[PDB]
Amino acid sequence: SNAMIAKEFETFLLGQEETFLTPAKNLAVLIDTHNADHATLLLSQMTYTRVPVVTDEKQFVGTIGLRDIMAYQMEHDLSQEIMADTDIVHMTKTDVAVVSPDFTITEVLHKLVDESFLPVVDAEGIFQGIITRKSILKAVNALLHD
Amino acid sequence: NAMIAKEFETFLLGQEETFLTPAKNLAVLIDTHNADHATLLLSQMTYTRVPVVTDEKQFVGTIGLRDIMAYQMEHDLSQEIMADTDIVHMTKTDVAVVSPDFTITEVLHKLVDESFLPVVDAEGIFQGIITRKSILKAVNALLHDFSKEYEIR
Repeated sequence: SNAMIAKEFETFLLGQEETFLTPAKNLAVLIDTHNADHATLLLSQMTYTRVPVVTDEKQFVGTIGLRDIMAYQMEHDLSQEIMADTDIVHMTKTDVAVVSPDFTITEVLHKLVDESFLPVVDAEGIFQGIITRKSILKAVNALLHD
Repeated sequence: NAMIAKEFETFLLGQEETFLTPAKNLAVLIDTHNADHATLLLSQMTYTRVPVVTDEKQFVGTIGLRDIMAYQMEHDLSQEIMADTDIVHMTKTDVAVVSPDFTITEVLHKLVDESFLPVVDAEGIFQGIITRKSILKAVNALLHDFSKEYEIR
């Protein structure tokens, strides 16, 4: 049937529903108005391959990675001097998904198919954290040892 | 009940053709590809990491743009120097892989330390990969049988 195991798998996920959030407090992000050459230097040393993009007013703009930056620099064949004069927002992936702080497990697992982590903003627009694929896979791995 | 872990593993065992993508359906890179064009090549692909093989499909490792970018920074290399630099010099060879005789419990075990799990046979030939994205596709087969939040208490 696969509907009984789907119900048992869902109930177990609600047990770790609160431990899914990676808060913005300890979470490296970027500013949408810093230059692109500088963000290439920062992303070339950070641990994660994609980071959230916020502002001074902390409005969530989107996500960005070296893939998005290098694609902009390669597709348009732009030198390093032009990159130091180009804002990050012109290559920030803004057409991404997002969930409210009162997120449901069905939205999480569904939207986590397309992006590697799920941004958690507020009802106003303030970026507050992310839900990573790694966090969900930790719960899936904890189900096999019980 | 510990019987549930058997039920869930039985389901995932029925998803082999989803989380396991064969090398035949993957874009790989030869270790002798120059690091300059590989940056163009990687920027156009949708995957963050791609496996690296020899001319005889011997699995070398995985590579991403961070590996190329951090290598240029660490070594102060110019653009022309990387038209002659092979990507093997920056390919991540310190990765965990699995044989085709993998268990579900150890695939998830390996996919908690990394997000990219290659499949290499005992000889050394690259056969396929398993990603966190691909496993989430497998468990998303249960998503249609998911109910609303306020329907469980």
